[PDB]
Amino acid sequence: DTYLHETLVFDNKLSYIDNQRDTDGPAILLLPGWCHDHRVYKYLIQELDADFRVIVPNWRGHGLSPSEVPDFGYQEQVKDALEILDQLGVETFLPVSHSHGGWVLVELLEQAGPERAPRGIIMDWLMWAPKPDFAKSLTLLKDPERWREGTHGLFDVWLDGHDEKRVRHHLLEEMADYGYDCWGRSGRVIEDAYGRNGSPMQMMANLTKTRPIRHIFSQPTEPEYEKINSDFAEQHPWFSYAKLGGPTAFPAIDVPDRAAVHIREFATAIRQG
Ligand SMILES: Cc1[nH]c2ccccc2c(=O)c1O
Ligand SMILES: [K+]
Repeated sequence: DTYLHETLVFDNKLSYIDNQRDTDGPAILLLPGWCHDHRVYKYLIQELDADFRVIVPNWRGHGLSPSEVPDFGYQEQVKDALEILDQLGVETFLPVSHSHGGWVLVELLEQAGPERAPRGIIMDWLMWAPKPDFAKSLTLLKDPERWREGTHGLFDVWLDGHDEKRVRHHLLEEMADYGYDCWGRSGRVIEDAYGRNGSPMQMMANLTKTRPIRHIFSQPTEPEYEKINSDFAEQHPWFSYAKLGGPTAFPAIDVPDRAAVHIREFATAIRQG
């Protein structure tokens, strides 16, 4: 895109999107998951471009030119993101994550605190601890002999039987340059995050300062999954959710207008106190 930059962040050259829009805060900080980059957000960036400053960091070894890097996890993703924000002179921001980018978002909320990061939106992020199929996928990602098979199994799940042209392009073309260095790492980091924090829901509830967080998701589509979101929301005044009804696990791509209205809602709320 026109908006793509690169800067040195501690030891690493990281790319990032910044539309440099001069306007009222908060900045919208779109956070990628593992082994993809800002390209996942291109449609969402267009929905928001005009009214908001939009920043998208890419993680170590991530970007248009993936590279091998030393092992790191979500704690480092958080430090990386804040340093980029510091370099840009961004104070207040609304973080928005995709899938396991949520580990970065929640830890970012903790580290940045409620004045800098008063709310967050998490998109399509498995709220319960891994079921057998996903646990199996993580096991495959970690295997140097079966990692690609692992990614293919996830692509099947994420597409959910749909010939969704834009999401297919993202998975098959826009993730194609990522190798075992990333996918193995993602398997280890995500597996460790669940192991260490229990679940995304446990981690959020354990925040020192709880804050408005909304989970917007299209998948999984089963009633049992909606129920754990409804139950969590019943218990925690600060949590909400919305089932977006898109075909794939990538609503930022396949229902960008819907993702956008939820983001605008939270940004509008922040602007009113
Ligand atoms: C972009 C992205 N990357 C991942 C890497 C490993 C395991 C799960 C994920 C995931 O769910 C997701 O959406
Ligand atoms: K609630």
